[PDB]
Amino acid sequence: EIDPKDLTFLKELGTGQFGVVKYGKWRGQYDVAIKMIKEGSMSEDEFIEEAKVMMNLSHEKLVQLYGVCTKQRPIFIITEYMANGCLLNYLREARHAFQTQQLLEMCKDVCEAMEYLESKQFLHRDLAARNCLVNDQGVVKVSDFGLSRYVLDDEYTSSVGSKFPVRWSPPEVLMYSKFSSKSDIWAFGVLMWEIYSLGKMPYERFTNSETAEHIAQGLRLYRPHLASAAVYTIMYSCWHEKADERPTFKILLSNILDVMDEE
Ligand SMILES: Cc1c(NC(=O)c2ccc(N3CCCCC3)cc2)cccc1-c1cn(C)c(=O)c(Nc2ccc(C(=O)N3CCN(C)CC3)cc2)n1
Repeated sequence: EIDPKDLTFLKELGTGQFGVVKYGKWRGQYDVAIKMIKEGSMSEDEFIEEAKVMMNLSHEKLVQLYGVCTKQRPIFIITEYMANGCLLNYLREARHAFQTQQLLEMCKDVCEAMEYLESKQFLHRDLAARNCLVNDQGVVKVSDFGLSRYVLDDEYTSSVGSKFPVRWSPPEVLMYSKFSSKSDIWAFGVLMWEIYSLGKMPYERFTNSETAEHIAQGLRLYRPHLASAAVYTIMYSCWHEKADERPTFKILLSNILDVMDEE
């Protein structure tokens, strides 16, 4: 529990699923981002109880939760500050003119965070470039892991909703609501595709409906130009029709390191 007296709001960073997000200072020294939770957007009591578990989740490649302000409405979620914002927008800026080695490093950053979460049996459920952030040193970190469970918007949580992550979901999620470590694995493969295609929308010429049909037929995303045979094999391995044939994040990390050494 952070005392709100220790927080200074400085600028607005934008709006997400839970409302306004601000940049500020913690104890007059530390850069922070602060979610101001819009009343009605979150299952607040449930979040508050889980907050402890999530505060114990500490990894260099996870956006660090610093604390909460819950003795007030609206409640605050105080986190690490990531100066360069959203990985998706970051990818779409042509000026960065990324080398492929830099692209693979983004993949490795995320894979490292996901391996940690996997070892803690903790699912993200909404892994995508939009939900990764970039700090001042170009380091990519995974944001809002596990927070999907507290969203009240039916357009987001329902498979047929307009905001559901259809293009990042394996067939068994869309057809059966079968969520597992292997559904996070699938989404990671799609994230790799996002990175290597420099922020293109997956299945960019299809609707959400057509995408579901496509992956049910055993068909998959094409190799991004910038991805080698080896890089494509890795992301593709994440998209095996049988969930238990998909790799673990530990195996993926090993494969990424291999490619780094080889290419
Ligand atoms: C994270 C974030 C959001 N989005 C959400 O809050 C949200 C997203 C999904 C969601 N769902 C439900 C739960 C499961 C996942 C899906 C719920 C909430 C909105 C606005 C800012 C930040 C933000 C945060 N943090 C922790 C930051 O550090 C940060 N930093 C920024 C830094 C710079 C910019 C910026 O303005 N630019 C423009 C100039 N460029 C040079 C740099 C980037 C923006 C954000 N922004």
